Amino acid sequence: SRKFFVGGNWKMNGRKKNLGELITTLNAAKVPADTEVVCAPPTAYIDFARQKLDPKIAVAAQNCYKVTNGAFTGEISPGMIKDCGATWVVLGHSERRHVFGESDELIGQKVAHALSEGLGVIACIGEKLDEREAGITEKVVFEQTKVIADNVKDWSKVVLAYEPVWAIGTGKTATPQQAQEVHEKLRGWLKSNVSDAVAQSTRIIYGGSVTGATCKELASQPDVDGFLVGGASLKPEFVDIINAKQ
Amino acid sequence: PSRKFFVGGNWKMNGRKKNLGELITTLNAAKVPADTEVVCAPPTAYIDFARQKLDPKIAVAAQNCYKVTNGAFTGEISPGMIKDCGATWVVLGHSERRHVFGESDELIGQKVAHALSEGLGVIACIGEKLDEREAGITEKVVFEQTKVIADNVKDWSKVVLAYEPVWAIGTGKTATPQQAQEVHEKLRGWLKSNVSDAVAQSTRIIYGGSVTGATCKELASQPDVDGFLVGGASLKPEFVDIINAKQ
Repeated sequence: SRKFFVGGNWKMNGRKKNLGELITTLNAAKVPADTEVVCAPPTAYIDFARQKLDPKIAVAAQNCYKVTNGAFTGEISPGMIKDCGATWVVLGHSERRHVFGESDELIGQKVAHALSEGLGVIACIGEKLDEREAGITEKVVFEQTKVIADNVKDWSKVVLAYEPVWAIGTGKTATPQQAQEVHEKLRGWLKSNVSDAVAQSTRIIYGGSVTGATCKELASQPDVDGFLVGGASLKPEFVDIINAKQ
Repeated sequence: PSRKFFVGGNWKMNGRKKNLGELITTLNAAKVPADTEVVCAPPTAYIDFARQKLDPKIAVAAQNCYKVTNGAFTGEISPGMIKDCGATWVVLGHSERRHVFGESDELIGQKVAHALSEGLGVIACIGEKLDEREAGITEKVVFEQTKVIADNVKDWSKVVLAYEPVWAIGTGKTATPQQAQEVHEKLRGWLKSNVSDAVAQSTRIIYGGSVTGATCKELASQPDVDGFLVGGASLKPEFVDIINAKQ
């Protein structure tokens, strides 16, 4: 079976003081046997985070570029991430897609480069509200994953995150059933476009709004393998989410 | 009270902890002239690391930042975060962010206002591309760019302007010292008549074109060139010579 995966995306939040406290809280928490825990601190703090965090928890970067070195001021490479002791990178997040307008082609190139360099990838997909209301969720998510799939050689270091963009700051919450329906179709796509083994072993995590209160019902869905957590990553609520499957 | 000579080294997306520690040991040994301000800009992952190993005589800058203090912008960093790591400068509006990542003038201006309001120094980059120089419209482009920046600066004492001759980077088209001078002079003239005399006489305008240990002396001798924003040469000992360009 698939190891339960819990990622905490800190986004653009925190200073050395309040993050050190957050880290002390996590260091105390007991991590269940079959649970994989990953934190993604702001880029300035990757180094700081890895030095203070217990080796039991992984560190991810929130983004990177697609070559190993070069004239791209303000960017960082997978090699730099590895160099700081991080092992994962989040690629293709909704915020890079829809705020900063990163293209599918570019996300794919980033995926292939980060994997070639030994990093794990959390690859984000999902549809916006205008597209859900038109009835084209399926078309939009599959097209996204084809572009990722076309660039993955070895699926053992890949995690797919579904982000229901249509239900973030819209005043429109997604039900557990609605998450489940999309996770099932994604797994089905992997089954018929890649292979059975890849479909059965690849973890698909839900990156929608999750709280200490909602997490239990979402984690009991058959095709939900864990979480990519936004705002709750910064509170002790995170420790409850880590224990969601018990 | 003439303008302090300003030398910035932009490391861009280069280096690991090993070869940067060595580069840092080299700089730490170098003697910095009395009237010279030295700034290094390490990749974002290494701002912290850089500040801890570098002598307090050298400033650290970030290569970029966003326009609010905290929020849902994954992969971004705020001026508050930069301050927090012991850096005092940020490079905003570099050609690479403008032309590779398509950051707009409106966005660069918003970043400039936020970074200044938070106590940071700003190196603000401007410059025209080749298609635009060949049309004869250098003046129109750089001006219109500087205007967006000026509209967002309250206090010019913490601002440095860098001219990037984009038309002569990977074009096979080197700029002469005289061609640099002619653009620096017009920019200073713009400041004089659109802001003030005091601002024009005291603001440093640095050249962000291709500079080597071999070219730096002739460029530093130009009346309206106040120093450098160095690209590739920042990673070699050639940088120490450039620091001493005015000597």
